[PDB]
Amino acid sequence: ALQDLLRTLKSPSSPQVLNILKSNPQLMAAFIKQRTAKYVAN
Repeated sequence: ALQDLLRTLKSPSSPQVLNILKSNPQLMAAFIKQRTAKYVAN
């Protein structure tokens, strides 16, 4: 989840990975949930 996010997200925004995460369905749901333990995705 930690590494895969970098390779998958790569540059899904380029703001001056969290970009998709802020959504919560795809990335935040699947990867953050299996790499930080205390993952928070309310």
